[PDB]
Amino acid sequence: AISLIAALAVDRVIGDTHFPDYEPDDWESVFSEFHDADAQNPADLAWFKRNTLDKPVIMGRHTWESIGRPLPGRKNIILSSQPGTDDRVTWVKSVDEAIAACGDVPEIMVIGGGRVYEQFLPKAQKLYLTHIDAEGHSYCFEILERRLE
Ligand SMILES: NC(=O)c1ccc[n+]([C@@H]2O[C@H](COP(=O)([O-])OP(=O)(O)OC[C@H]3O[C@@H](n4cnc5c(N)ncnc54)[C@H](OP(=O)(O)O)[C@@H]3O)[C@@H](O)[C@H]2O)c1
Ligand SMILES: [Cl-]
Repeated sequence: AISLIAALAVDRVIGDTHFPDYEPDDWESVFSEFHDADAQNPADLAWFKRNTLDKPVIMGRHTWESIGRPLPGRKNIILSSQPGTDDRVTWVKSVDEAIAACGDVPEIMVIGGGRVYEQFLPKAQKLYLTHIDAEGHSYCFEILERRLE
């Protein structure tokens, strides 16, 4: 199913480019790991790497341009209305085409940005979240699963 992964600050002001406001009543916390706040804490990246391991990643063009090189050993799927500008990754012109390009896999990872997260959140089954404190440090990694009726 579809999963989102994101890093969220505690007192965030949510506009269009941000991870959406999600309804806590609709999400079950299934894993929570708290840790010491450390500057440039290396575990932040390791968390992303572990959780995206060997899964297709979908991202919007802005996010693609902020990263700039393909995440290795992952099909990298970039959403853009325009023809692609990097032959190392897969380019698609709609959400449906992005899902289609992933094939039959156990899990699809959406890695941002705000416009892309907003379109995929309503179809998502899991969230992988890094919670960030008032001076920009992670303090907790969390996995949530969507609550079904
Ligand atoms: N909290 C987190 O962990 C996290 C993670 C990653 C990124 N981010 C933030 O997200 C920011 C980017 O957010 P963003 O909203 O500006 O951009 P974004 O979602 O990365 O990219 C938006 C671009 O993707 C393409 N796109 C999106 N939906 C589409 C659709 N349905 N059909 C076709 N193309 C589509 C469009 O590209 P064209 O203009 O080419 O048509 C659009 O301009 C970054 O600056 C970063 O700071 C946060
Ligand atoms: Cl939600």
